[PDB]
Parts: sequence; C-alpha cells; structure tokens
Amino acid sequence: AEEIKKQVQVNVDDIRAANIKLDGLGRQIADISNSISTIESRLGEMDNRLVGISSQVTQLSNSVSQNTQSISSLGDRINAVEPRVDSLDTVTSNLTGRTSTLEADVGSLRTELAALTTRVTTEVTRLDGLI
Amino acid sequence: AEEIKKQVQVNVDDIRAANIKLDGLGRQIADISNSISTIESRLGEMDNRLVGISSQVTQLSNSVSQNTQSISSLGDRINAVEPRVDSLDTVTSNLTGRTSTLEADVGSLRTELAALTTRVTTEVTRLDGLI
Amino acid sequence: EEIKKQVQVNVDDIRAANIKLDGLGRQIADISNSISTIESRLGEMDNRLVGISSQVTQLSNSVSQNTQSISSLGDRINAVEPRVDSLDTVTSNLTGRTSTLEADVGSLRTELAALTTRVTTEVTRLDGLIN
Ligand SMILES: [Cl-]
Ligand SMILES: [Cl-]
Ligand SMILES: [Cl-]
Ligand SMILES: [Cl-]
Repeated sequence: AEEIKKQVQVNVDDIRAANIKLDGLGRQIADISNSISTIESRLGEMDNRLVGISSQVTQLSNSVSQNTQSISSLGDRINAVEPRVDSLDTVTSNLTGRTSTLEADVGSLRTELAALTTRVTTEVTRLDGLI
Repeated sequence: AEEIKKQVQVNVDDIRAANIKLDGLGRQIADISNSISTIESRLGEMDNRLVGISSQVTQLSNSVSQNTQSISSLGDRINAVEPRVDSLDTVTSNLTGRTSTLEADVGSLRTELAALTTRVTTEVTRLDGLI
Repeated sequence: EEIKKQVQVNVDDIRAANIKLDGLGRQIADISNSISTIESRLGEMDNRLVGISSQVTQLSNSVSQNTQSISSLGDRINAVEPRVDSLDTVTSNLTGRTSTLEADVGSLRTELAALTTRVTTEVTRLDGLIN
C-alpha cells in the first residue's frame, strides 16, 4: 500500500538521522575520553610540584631544629661568660683601690724617710759640735 | 499487508524510543563536559594558590638562611671573647699576687723605719748623756 | 515483497543502532567513574596544599622565635665586648702603676738600708770621739 510505503521511507530517513546523531555523540565521547587523560597528566604534574615543595619544607624543618639547638648552645656560652666579666670588674675595682692606697702609703713612707734622713744629720751635727 | 502495517508502527515507536534515549545520553555527556570545566577551574585555582605557597616557602627559606648566618657570626664573636676573658683572669690573678706582695713589703718598710726612728732617739739620748 | 524486505532491513538497522546506544551508555558510565576519581584526587590535592601551608605557618612561628632569640643574644654580646675592651685597657694601666710601685719600693728599701748603715757608722764615730 501507498501509505505503508511512505511510512517505511520516512522510517528509513529517521534511522539515518539517528545514526548521524549516534556518530556525533561517539565523537564527543572520544574527545572527552582523550581530554580526561590530559587532566590526569595535569594532576601528575601538580603532584610532582607538591613533592618538591614538601621536600624543601622538610629540609627547612631540619635546618630550623639545628638552629634552635645552636642558639641554645650559644646562650649557654654567653650565660657563662657574663659572670666572669662581672667578676673581672670586681677584681679590677679591688686592685685599683689597693693600688691607689699603695701609692699614698709609699708617698708617706718616702716623706717620712726624708724626715729621718734630715733628723740624723741634725742630731749628728749637734753632737759633733758638742765634742 | 496486515503484518507489514503492524511492524511498520512498531518501527515508528522503536525509532522514537531510540531518539529519546540518544537525547538522554547527550544530556549525560553535557553534564560530564560541565564536570570537566569545574575540574579545570579547580586546577587553575590550585596553580594560583601555588604562587602564594611558593613565595611563602622561599621567604621562609631566606629567613632561615639569614638566621644561620647570624648564628655563625655570633658564634665567631663568642669564640673571640672567651680567650680574652681567660687572659684577663690570668692577668688579674698575677696582678693580685704582685699587689699583695707590695702591701707586705710596704708594711715591712714602715715597721723597719719605725725601728730606725726609735734607735736614733735611743742612741742620741745615750751620746748626749756621755758628753 | 520489496516493502516486506525493507521493513525487516529497518528492524535490523534499529537493532544495530540500539547495540551502539547501549555501548555508548556503558562508555559514558565508565567516563562518569573516571570523573568521580578525578574529583577525589582534587580533594586530596586541595588538602595537600592546606597541609603544606599549615606546616609553613608553624615553621614560620618557630623561625620567629629563633630570630627573637638571636636578637637577644646579639644584644648580650654587643654589651659584653666593650666591657672586655675596657678591662684590657684598665689592666694595662694597673700593670704600669704596679711596676712603678715595685721600682719605688725597691729604691726605698735600699735607701733605708743605707740610712741604717749611716746611723751605725756615725754612732761608732761619735762614741770614738767621746769615750
Ligand atoms: Cl637536609
Ligand atoms: Cl593553601
Ligand atoms: Cl603558605
Ligand atoms: Cl766629750
């Protein structure tokens, strides 16, 4: 029949349009599959960056721990030096005052020795004059 | 003719069902393309975040490097101070002994001069008596 | 006859298109699984960046404490050094004053011995003139 042949031909056409659509979707899918492989490789490149940064942070963490310890060692050394310098300031104050006292005492002894030298002359001259 | 007509309608229905299913698959693919765009935008935000993290790690590294150098300089300055304080301990210990010796010697000279002073008085009184 | 054959060809073509549709459906399901895994990897990456920044901030605070300690130690060594320089100078002046005292006391020692001998010489002489 005429109506039957016409519908059959419309179905042939519609099956062709559905196959065009299937071909288009297959290409969209293939391209997406390929693009996800590149995204996975972009993730790998970022993973590589993070491994290098983490390695640098761990190296810095070790350096900070060494420096915390070195600072503690320097602190023990300056802790120890300071009282030794305080003690030298005390000993030098002590010696300065004792040196000034010696210089006064030697000066007094020098003048007293000159007075006794003069006295021996005075008295010997006097006694000699009486003889 | 009858069987043909019935199968032609089954084909009309099956072609329409295939089209509806193809349209549903197209919408699933559009959703995946949207998921891909979001993933790419997350990766781009991570790249941008890495500019700040790299900058911060480098700033930290440089601060640690400066501190390592400061510790080295301070250690050299304490290494230089220590033997100077050891030297001053020696210098002041030897000066202390020389100051104590001078104090004993000046004390002895003072008492020896007092002995001679009285000897002069005694001998002059004696000689005066004989004249 | 021709119509009957074309209708069965359409049945065959619809069945082939349905195999392809079912295959594409499964390929889309697989791609959806790949996307879910990528989203999980992004979540892990996001936290790996948060973990690095957390560690860098913590380390920065430890470094700040060490920079502070270094400044403190630097203030202490800056203060100690001029005190040691001063002790070198003061002890050098005290040494010169001690050497001068030793020469002066030595001289007064010899002079006092000479005056002791002079008193003996002169008393013997005066006794000789009287007796
Ligand atoms: Cl290391
Ligand atoms: Cl972050
Ligand atoms: Cl950071
Ligand atoms: Cl006489």
